[PDB]
Amino acid sequence: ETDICKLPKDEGTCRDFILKWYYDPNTKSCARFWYGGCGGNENKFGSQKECEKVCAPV
Repeated sequence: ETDICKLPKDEGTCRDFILKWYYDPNTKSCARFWYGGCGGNENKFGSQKECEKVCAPV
């Protein structure tokens, strides 16, 4: 599906931490990660449900 969903998990930098979700193409599912608030990429969603809608196969 879109190549944003295949970007690596990127915890980024800064210390304004928010728990986000990213799509893991190796499990074909979304997982949690901590984002520091700076320096991330777009494989980054506020909820598992939104990550799954955008990126999951099914």
